[PDB]
Amino acid sequence: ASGNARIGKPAPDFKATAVVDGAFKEVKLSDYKGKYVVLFFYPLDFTFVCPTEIIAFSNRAEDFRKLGCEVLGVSVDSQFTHLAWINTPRKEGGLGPLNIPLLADVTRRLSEDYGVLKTDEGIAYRGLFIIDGKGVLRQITVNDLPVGRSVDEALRLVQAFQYTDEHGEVCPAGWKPGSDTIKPNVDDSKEYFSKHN
Amino acid sequence: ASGNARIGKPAPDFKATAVVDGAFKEVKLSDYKGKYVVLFFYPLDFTFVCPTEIIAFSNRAEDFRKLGCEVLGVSVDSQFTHLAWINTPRKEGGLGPLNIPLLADVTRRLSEDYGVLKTDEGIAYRGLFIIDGKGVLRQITVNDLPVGRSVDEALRLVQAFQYTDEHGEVCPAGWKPGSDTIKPNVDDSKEYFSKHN
Amino acid sequence: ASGNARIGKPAPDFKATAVVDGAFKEVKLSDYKGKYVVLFFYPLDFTFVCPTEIIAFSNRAEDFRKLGCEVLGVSVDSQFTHLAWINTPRKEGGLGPLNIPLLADVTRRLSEDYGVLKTDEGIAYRGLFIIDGKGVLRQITVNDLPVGRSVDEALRLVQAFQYTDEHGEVCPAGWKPGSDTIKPNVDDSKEYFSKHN
Amino acid sequence: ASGNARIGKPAPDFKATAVVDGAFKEVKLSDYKGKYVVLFFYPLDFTFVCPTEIIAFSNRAEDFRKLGCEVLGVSVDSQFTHLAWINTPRKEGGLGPLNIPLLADVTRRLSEDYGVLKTDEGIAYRGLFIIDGKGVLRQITVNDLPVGRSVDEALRLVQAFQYTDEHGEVCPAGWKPGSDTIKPNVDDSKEYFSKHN
Amino acid sequence: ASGNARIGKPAPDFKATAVVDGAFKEVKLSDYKGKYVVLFFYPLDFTFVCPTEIIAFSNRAEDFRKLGCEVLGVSVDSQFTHLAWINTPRKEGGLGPLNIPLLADVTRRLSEDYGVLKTDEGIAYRGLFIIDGKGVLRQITVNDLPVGRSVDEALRLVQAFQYTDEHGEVCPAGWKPGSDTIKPNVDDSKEYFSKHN
Amino acid sequence: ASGNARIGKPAPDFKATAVVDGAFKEVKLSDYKGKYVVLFFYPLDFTFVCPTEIIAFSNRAEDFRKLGCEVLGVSVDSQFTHLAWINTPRKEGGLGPLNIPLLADVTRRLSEDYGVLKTDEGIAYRGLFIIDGKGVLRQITVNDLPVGRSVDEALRLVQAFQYTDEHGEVCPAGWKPGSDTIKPNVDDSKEYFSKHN
Amino acid sequence: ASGNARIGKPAPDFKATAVVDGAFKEVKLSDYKGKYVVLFFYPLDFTFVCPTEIIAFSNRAEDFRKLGCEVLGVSVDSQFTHLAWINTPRKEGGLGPLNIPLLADVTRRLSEDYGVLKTDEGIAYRGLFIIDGKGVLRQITVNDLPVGRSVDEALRLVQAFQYTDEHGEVCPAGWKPGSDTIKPNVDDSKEYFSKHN
Amino acid sequence: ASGNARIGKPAPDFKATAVVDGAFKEVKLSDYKGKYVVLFFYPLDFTFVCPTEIIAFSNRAEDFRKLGCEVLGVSVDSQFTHLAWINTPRKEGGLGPLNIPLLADVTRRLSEDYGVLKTDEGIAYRGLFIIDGKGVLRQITVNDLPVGRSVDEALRLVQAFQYTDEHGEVCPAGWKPGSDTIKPNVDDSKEYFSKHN
Amino acid sequence: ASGNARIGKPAPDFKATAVVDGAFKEVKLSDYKGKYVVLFFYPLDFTFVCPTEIIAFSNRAEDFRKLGCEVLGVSVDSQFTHLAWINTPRKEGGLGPLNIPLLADVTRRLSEDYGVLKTDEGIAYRGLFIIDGKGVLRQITVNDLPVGRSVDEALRLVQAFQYTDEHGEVCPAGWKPGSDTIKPNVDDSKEYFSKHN
Amino acid sequence: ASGNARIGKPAPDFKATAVVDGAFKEVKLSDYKGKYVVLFFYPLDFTFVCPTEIIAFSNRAEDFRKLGCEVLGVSVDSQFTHLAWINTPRKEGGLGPLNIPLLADVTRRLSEDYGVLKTDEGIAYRGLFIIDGKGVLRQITVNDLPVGRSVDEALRLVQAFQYTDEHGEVCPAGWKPGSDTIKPNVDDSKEYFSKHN
Repeated sequence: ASGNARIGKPAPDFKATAVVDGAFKEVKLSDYKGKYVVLFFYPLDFTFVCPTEIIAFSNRAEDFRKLGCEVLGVSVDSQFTHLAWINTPRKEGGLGPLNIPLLADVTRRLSEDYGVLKTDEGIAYRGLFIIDGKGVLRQITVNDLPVGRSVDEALRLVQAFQYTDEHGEVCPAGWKPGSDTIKPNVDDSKEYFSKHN
Repeated sequence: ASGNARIGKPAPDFKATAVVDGAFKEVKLSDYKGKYVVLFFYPLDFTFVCPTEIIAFSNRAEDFRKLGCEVLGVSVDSQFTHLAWINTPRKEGGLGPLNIPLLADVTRRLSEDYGVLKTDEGIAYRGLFIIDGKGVLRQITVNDLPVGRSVDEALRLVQAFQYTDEHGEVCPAGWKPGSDTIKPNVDDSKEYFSKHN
Repeated sequence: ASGNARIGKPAPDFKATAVVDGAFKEVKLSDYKGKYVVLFFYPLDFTFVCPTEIIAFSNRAEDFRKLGCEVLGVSVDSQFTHLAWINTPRKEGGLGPLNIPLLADVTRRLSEDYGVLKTDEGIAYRGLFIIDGKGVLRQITVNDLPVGRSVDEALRLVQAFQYTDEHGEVCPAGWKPGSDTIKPNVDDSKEYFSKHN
Repeated sequence: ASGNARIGKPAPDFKATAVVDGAFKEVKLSDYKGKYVVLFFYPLDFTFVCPTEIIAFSNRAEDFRKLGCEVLGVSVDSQFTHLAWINTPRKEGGLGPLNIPLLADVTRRLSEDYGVLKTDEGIAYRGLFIIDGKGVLRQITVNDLPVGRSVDEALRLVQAFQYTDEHGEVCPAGWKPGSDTIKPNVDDSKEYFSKHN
Repeated sequence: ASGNARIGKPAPDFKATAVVDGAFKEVKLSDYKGKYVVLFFYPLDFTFVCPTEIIAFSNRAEDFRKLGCEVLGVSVDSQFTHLAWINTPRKEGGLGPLNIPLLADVTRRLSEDYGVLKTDEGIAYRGLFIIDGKGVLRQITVNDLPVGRSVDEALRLVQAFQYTDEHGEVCPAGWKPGSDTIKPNVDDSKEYFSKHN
Repeated sequence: ASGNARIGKPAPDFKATAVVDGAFKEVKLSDYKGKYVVLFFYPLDFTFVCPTEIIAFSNRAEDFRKLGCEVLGVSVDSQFTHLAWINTPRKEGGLGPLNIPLLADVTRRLSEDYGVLKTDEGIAYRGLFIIDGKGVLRQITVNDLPVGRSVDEALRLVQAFQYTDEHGEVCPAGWKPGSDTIKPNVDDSKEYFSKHN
Repeated sequence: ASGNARIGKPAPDFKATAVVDGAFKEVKLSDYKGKYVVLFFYPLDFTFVCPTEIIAFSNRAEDFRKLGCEVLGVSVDSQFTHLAWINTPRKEGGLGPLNIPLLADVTRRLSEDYGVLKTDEGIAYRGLFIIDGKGVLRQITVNDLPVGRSVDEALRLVQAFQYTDEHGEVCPAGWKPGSDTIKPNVDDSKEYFSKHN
Repeated sequence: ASGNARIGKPAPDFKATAVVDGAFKEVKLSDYKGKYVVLFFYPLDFTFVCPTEIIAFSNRAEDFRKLGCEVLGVSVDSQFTHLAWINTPRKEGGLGPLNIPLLADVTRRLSEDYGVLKTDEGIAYRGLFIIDGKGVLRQITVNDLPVGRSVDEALRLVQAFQYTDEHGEVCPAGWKPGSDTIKPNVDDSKEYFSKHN
Repeated sequence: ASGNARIGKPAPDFKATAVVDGAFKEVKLSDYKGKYVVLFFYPLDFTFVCPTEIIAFSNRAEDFRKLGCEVLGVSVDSQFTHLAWINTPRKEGGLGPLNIPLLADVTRRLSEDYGVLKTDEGIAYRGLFIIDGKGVLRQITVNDLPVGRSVDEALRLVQAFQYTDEHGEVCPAGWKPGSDTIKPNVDDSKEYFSKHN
Repeated sequence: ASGNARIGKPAPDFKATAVVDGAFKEVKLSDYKGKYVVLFFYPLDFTFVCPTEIIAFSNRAEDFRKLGCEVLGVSVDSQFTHLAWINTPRKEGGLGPLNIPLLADVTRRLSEDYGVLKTDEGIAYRGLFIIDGKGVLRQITVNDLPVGRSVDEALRLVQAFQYTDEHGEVCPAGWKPGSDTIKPNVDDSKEYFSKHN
């Protein structure tokens, strides 16, 4: 309804200062050519749902990396606030040491380009975007602010997109690694349907 | 973020002819005021991922209705095609009997209003929208065509939004029934952060 | 009143996926250079006048091909629905095997370009167009939805346009093969008028 | 599809001077409320296909009148020229006495409103329009100039539209008085399909 | 007030099918380079003032031709109507054989370009235009419909414009061949003024 | 056809200071309601054709007034120049005493509104305009500068419009008082055509 | 407030037919390169203040020409009216023989370009313009109609501009040949201020 | 001709702070109803021509006041700068004591409304304006910067406009008190013309 | 000079969530009617110059409040970040307990309305604004990012504006309490200039 | 809020005649490349705050020059007014001899480009601008009219900007030469924060 995030088209380009390994660094979409990217927006540092999503993705960061997928978090806060929050203990609502980059969208350019800026408050909705290794947007998930996202579902979707890319079959509702897939033509699809009904 | 579909605003109204219990009936969003609605778009009748999503949501329709949530499926196909697909056995790639309405968006107004029309093919992307009982859009999920959605995650999200609606706490990453929630102010949030770190 | 179909001008170009001998194939107007084309739109797969028209044209298709004329059927339904309709027995309202292509106009571009889209429903009127081997539109017929067309009249019109094309005489009202024609100049036309009156 | 001519909408209003029983009289669409109207345009008085069409319709005008349908011809020529042509013997290419009104469209307003003006010559294409007793346009037929229309088919179409008007069944391809019709709903149409296949 | 007819400027180009000696022939303004042209428009074939004007000019056509002036008549009627009118005896309101071309302005371009189209009826006013041998418009005469023009006055004007062209003197009011002219400078003009007052 | 001068429509309004019987007086078109008006424009006081037309109209002014027609002359020169020219003897190229008003169009509004301003010189062409007693323009005559008009033809046209106004017959080519007219309907016109051919 | 006459900028270019020594001649601003020009407009030939201004300037024309300044008079009247007025005795309000050109601004271009047209009457105000030998406008004087200008003041201004041009001193209020001037710098102007106060 | 300054129309209103007998005071055009006003712009305080003009007008202010005319000087300088210049001795380039108001136009609205702003320096040209007791602009004088105006000519024009106001005669070139005027009609003007030639 | 910030006019209104004594509260400009406000923007929480300014104003807060002036800081960071910074010890670059409100401009509306947003970074320049008890902006100070402001000067300016508000005298360069002021009129100002020079 | 003065971008260029050492001279921004420039606007010569500001900056001009910074004053007054004010004793409210250029902004271009024109009075606000050797605007200070600026603070700011320019550390609140600066990065800034708290 706003922005440039269109499924099946080049994901909107982005460039931002990020906190990586406790220091500041530039991060560009072009750095991830050939890898999947999970780009997740959250509204505000030092709030409530947001730490739980950042910590859960960070904790699972290596599961995504094994599949060749990089997880990036972003909010409109600055890298200085991000680092203050990292340097805050998890028992006190902080992030502690982090295993994924935290990008600063201080100009709001990323949130606008991805169509997730809550304009009346100046903060990003809980938008998550899956981008494949060719740079194409494959998936858009946007939650209203009071409800966190699911790292498990994000991982399922990355796995499913990579599987369909690699084999040319399509993934049924609720597919997980090991589940049956469907050959996408009228005749061959009957192998799946005869078995599952 | 979807055409006129904006989180936190009234979801775009819709009116459509639907197949309901093997017969044709008009269905309107206003019919569901006071109830949650899961509205899911799918690209094409008589294809491959789409039946698996329609059947999965149909099979679990009652779980959503036990929560006061109605599930509605939508594609650009006509009601006559829908019915022909309902009348095709599941083993042959049909839908068989269905326990959810199947809306016909032959004018494409619904797909355009929700921002999910893949214009170059004239079909809807795999867009799912969660609308609360006040008619406000709370959640947007959109998949590229080869990967089906998760009925479980749809259910988790509806459970989560209903839980935050009633209790005024917020749901952390991965929340499900039985999970702790956070009191969204700085002092009261500490109860959650100390317990879980 | 809408669209680009103008008698005496190049017919609106079209390209569409079609069902041809039970398989999917791209069909485009340029495939027919040097042949007459009868392009007929119908509103909806799995309805009632439409199969009778499609079957009547399919059954006479060779009568057109002997004249070097190709008959093409088109609706806004997808090729998957077309195929399910072809695989439905005629006794049950299906098409059965067909001897003409059935084009899928899912984007509605063909129906818009030919001015036959019934916008408030998103379906094509019963528009039939006759295009000569030069690619020029020669005839427009458009019926409201409840009244089928006549295959006999379409064939007569093709015959008449081919005859005037080759001989430079003009075809009176009601002309069929074997009927007298008029030499369209003031002096030579008296041969017809004085004979037939 | 023609200028303001849209199937299923009110037919473009018209008012013209006509020759009626050898005298001048104004003719307007509103005169024919409660009756069907067949309005046929032709390009030029004192030419070749046109007299054969006007004569054929005039000869058969009572076959339309018995059905409550009025036939009206129209070209851009003036009523004075129409009267001259009526006063010319048919053996010399004239019309002789006529049993239908011949309208003068010297301003070209009718031709423009019905979308049949051939602009590079300033004459009407051979457009025929069937309007019902409620003034709604039901049918459009336009031929290129060298090929005359069929009075049989016009009559069949008038008969078809009146039959579906009165009985709410639909007319298959090639329908003629006495042929079977289809009840346009999924269950009741099976009567037709099983009997005819 | 409308059109492009401007005294002292190149007359608007025209190209028309005409009846010439009972046959059809293209006539273009450029055909007349080096000759004067009297182009007279009239409203309608088979009316009342029009034939008397056409016949009056046709009867006097050789008086203009002897001067190197060609007379051309034009109305919005077609060449087929013109010929029919020529083939009608003068006693019955016809033209009989004509000694001038009669141009068909069926597209109304000539009438619009000379600014004489009566828009509410689609017919030309009684406009007459004198064009010199360089193709420059010299004179505009336009009458309302009920009053015919004067061939005598049109001849006088052609003679006067040729006289001034050749001799560079100017023609007083009512000048006719044989009358005194004025040398158009202050001193030499007194030759005229002293004599006639 | 001149600026705002449209035959059949109210003549463009005008008001001007004029010389009338050697004094300055306001003249307005509304002064002549109920009377015919001949309005003639000429380019320049103290030139060559102009005095001959002014004197000729002045000399005949009573022939026009006996018909209830008022003759008005106009140029772009001021009333002081008009008066000086009236005070110049005709033997010297002056006007001498005048029997018609001479309007001063110093703003050029009259010439512009009547479409006769020769813009590259700022002077009016020899435009003459016949306006009826309803204020409706009936006739437009415009000569290039070197050739004077005919007062006899102006009088004939006034006589003819008044004759057709009062009797409802139309005036053939070259009609003068005493000449036959035509009854402008098909049947009654035969009286003239058979008498005169 | 209108036009293009701007002090310190090139005077608006002009070209006009003029009466010069009793004959017609083209006069253009570029003819006066290197000379001063006093260009004076007046409203109307054959009026009252204007002859007195024209005669005054003509009587003094040699005083200006001794200084290398050319005087030009202009009104909207034509050259024929100018000559008629020159040929009128001064005792009767005429100009008699003149020693300055009288330009005819019949298109009003000069008056519009110099911003002196009184639009409601179509005549020039009493505007006088001093142009130096480089073509730059130095002075603008405009009087309402009832009050004539002063030739002595125009002469004083020409002398003053020429003196400042040549000496680069500035001319105090009321300066005339022989009067002191001011050296326009702070230090050197004290020579003047101490002497005269 | 001056921005909004149009001869014969109400002079542009103005309101300004002014130095008046060495104190600050608001001065507005409406203060002078029923009195003539000579409003003169000059470019800059503490320059060279300007003080001679200001002083010359001040010295003659009672001369203008005995005629009911108020003189006002104006520049873009502030009232504080005006007062410093008044408090500067005349021998030093100052104004000494003054008998006329000195208006400050530091917004440049007066200079822009009177069309005398030299835009590339931000200072007024030497524009003088004569406004009559009814508020109507009668006279515009503008000098380029190096040449002062003439107080005697300003007084002459004030006298002349008051004389024509009072008596309804017009003032010939060079008119002063004691000179004859002209009765502005053709017949009474002969008294002046015969007497002075 | 800042976005909507114009000296002498009502300061741009603002409303924002702020940290006030360790808790969140809405702060609006209307809260301070009848009091002076020093509104200072800074670019980023958890950076370097910014904490020194915030602490310096916090430490001096009561000096301002004693004069009836309220000091307000603002940055684009959220109130959660502000509170985390306040809860950070000054020795680590935190703010510690603060005596002044810290406003959150997460929408950037305040920074835009005050014209201080550094667009390419999305952060506010070091803009300081002094607003009087009537809500009128009296002072704008904007620093580039590397250079902090002076609290001593802000206080001096508040005192200076308050003094001039009460006593209607004006404050020289470098005025501090106890310093002489100037009576702003020509005569009474000499008291000051003679004393101090 | 108006004009082009943007911190961190090239300062608006300027050109102007100034008084320098008692004489007139052109000054332009490009003259000061490689030097800091303090450009201060003031509203009016011969007023009250302004001289005290100009004298204070002139008295301390060598303090700035030693630092490679040039102080320039500017008001809308002309250079002749400036020189007169400079020639007025300071005891009289004059400037006396001056050690800084005073620029004349008579066209108001400088005040508009720097956005400090008080448009309703046409005079500059007390805007001061600090520009670095690269021409980049570094500081903006604008006071309402009744309060003078502080030369001490202007100098402190020049000193601060020069210091950060050369060393790349940032200047805390109130920094004066010899005060500690901050290294602008997270870790190195700790040296300052631990020392000073």
